[PDB]
Order: sequence, then C-alpha cells, then structure tokens
Amino acid sequence: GCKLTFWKCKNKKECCGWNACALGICMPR
Repeated sequence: GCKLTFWKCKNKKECCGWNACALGICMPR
C-alpha cells in the first residue's frame, strides 16, 4: 500500500511522505 520515495508509485498521493511520483517513483516532491 503506502510507500516511501523510490517505491514504484502510481500517483503522488500514494507515498507516505507527501512526495511526487515523477521518475516512475516518488522523488521530486
């Protein structure tokens, strides 16, 4: 379910630490 930064995410609201799913993962929040 919830993931961190470099965790393959679908959207930016699925990572626990409000980040941005840009490079196929959460990174440039």
